[PDB]
Amino acid sequence: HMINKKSLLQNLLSKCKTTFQQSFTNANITLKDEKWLKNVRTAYFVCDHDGSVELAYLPNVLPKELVEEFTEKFESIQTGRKKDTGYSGILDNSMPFNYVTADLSQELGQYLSEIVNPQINYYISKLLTCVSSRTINYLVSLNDSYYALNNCLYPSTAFNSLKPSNDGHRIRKPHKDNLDITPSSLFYFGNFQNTEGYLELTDKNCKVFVQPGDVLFFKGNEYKHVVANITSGWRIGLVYFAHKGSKTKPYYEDTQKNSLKIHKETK
DNA sequence: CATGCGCTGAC
DNA sequence: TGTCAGCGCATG
Ligand SMILES: O=C(O)CCC(=O)C(=O)O
Ligand SMILES: [Mn+2]
Repeated sequence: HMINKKSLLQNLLSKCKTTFQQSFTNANITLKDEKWLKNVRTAYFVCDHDGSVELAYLPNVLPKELVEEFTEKFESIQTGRKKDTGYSGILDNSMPFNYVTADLSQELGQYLSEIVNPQINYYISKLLTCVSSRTINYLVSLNDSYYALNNCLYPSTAFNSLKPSNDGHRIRKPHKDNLDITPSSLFYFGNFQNTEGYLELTDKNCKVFVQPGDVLFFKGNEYKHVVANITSGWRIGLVYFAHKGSKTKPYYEDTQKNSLKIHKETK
């Protein structure tokens, strides 16, 4: 009727250590209803009474060369972009169907889908096979086309470019991601200080200090969250997520406006 | 740079 | 016969 924290953490760390081939020191774990650590600089897990992981933070899982390489390219592409966000894969937003994102054909989407996602997906696989099996079991039940389009288990990738003193960015405003049917997987890039650009869970009073190469697995639909400002550097991050629509709404294999016309005549 | 089409939880 | 801001995406 109640899981003991000591044993569960021993198991999660054991599986993580063998899969990621690195030891996570000073790891901690807390039930979702309990008091959460105010500051997380090390491996961290939260869960419900049943023991399913609703949050997992693994520091520095990505290899240095990989993080550095993707950072230089991201910043290069983003310089030639206006908006501070981008999306690859599919989106159902504001439509009763899943559509291919506009960025996919652009330089950013091409980079994410063809180069980045295939490599990151392996680390997403490492991650889910450790902390949450139900998530990966669910993701593979989706349409074959999504996996092909985004070259990932997640149908959708969000690209967030946060420069200093930008308070207008959607990640700077406390929110839940309410269309999420599963916990998202987050990866960080760029360069910023470890006292800044942290992810704060507002209602849990918990600050996760995230750094390039770190991974964060958590439910955005349940736990309200916000990202702190940076005074220097450049904070770039990738969010792999799945909207409810991906399972429910139909898919016309085209962009938003085109998929809409097709939707009408489909009747 | 404001408006139209369109969805949806949070209130 | 509830309102509305907001991981889209244009058009002028
Ligand atoms: O950047 C982060 O750490 C969180 C971003 C996020 O929650 C989002 O993109 O909706
Ligand atoms: Mn979010």
